[PDB]
Amino acid sequence: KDTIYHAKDAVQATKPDMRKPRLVVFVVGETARADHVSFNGYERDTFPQLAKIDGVTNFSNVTSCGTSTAYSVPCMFSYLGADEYDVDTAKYQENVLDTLDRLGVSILWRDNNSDSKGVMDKLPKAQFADYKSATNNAICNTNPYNECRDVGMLVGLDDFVAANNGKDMLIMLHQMGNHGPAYFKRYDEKFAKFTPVCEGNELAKCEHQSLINAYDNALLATDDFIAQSIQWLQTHSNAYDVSMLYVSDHGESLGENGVYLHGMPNAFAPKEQRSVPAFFWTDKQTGITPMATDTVLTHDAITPTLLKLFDVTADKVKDRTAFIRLEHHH
Ligand SMILES: [Zn+2]
Repeated sequence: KDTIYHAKDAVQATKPDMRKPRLVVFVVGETARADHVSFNGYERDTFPQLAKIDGVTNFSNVTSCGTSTAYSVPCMFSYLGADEYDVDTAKYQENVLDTLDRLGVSILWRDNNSDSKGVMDKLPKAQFADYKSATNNAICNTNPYNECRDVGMLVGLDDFVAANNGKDMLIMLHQMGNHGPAYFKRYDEKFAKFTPVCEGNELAKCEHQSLINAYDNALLATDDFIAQSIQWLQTHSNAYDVSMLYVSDHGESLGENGVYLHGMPNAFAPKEQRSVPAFFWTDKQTGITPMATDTVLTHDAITPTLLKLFDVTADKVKDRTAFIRLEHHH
C-alpha cells in the first residue's frame, strides 16, 4: 500500500558541494544492557577500547521503545515515536531513511543480525546487504562456530565511499552483538577475558557468574567493533565530516527473578530489557556537540539525531530531544 508521509516538509539546509560531505555510521546494537557498561558504573571494564578514544560521549539514561528486534528496530527509525508507534503498519510509513534518501543522502544497511525489519523495504534492494553470509562477510572463520563477525561489515566499505565520492552517506551496521542464549559464541577467543564461561544452551543450568562472564565477553567484542568502526571513519576524516552513533535495540534479562532473554511485552517487561547503552562519537572538526551524558533519552531521539547530522529539518520531530545539541560554538 501507499507510503504515508510524515516529513513532506523536510529540507536539507546545506549540500555537500558547498561544505564537507558527511559520513556517518549508525551501529544498531543487539541485546546490550546499559548497566553492564563500564561508563555507567559497571565494575568491570567492558569498554576498554572506547575508553581510549577522544570524543566519545556515553549516555547513561537511555530507554528502548521495546524489548525485541522486530518491535524496536522499526520504531528506532520512525517518525511516530514510541507513544504512537504501531509495529503492524510501520512498514508503510515514511521513515527517517526514506527522508534522507530522497534528499540525496546515500544509504547503506549491512546486516549481521537478521534484516532491517521493514526499514529498508522502500529503498533500492542493492542498498541492503546480508552480512550473515560467509560470501559477503570475510570474517567467519576466526572461531570454531564458523560464526560471522560484526567487524566483517567494515570490509569493503571503502568501495561504497568511492562509489559515492563526495556525497553525504549514512551507513547502518546491524550487529549480532550480545544476542543469546549462546553468549559464548558471540566473540572470538581473544575476548574470552572473564572466565569461566557458560557454554551450555540452558541458561538457568549454568552457574550464574559463568553466564555473566560470557555476556561480558560478548560486550568486549562489541567495544572492539565500535572502536574499529570509529577507526574506519577516521581514515576518511580529511574529506568527510565523520560521526558514529551506537544504540542497542533493547537490553536483556540475566536471571533476575528467574527471567532470561528478552522479548517480554512492554507492560510487564523488567527494566533490564529496556535500559540500553548509547554512544556518540564525532571528529573534532565537525562542529557537532553532544547532549549532556545524563539527558533523559529514548529511542525517539534517534530520528532527530540522524536528521540533524545531515542538516535536515522536519516539522514532525521539531520538539524532540536528540543526542546532539541545536546550538553551535563558532
Ligand atoms: Zn534484538
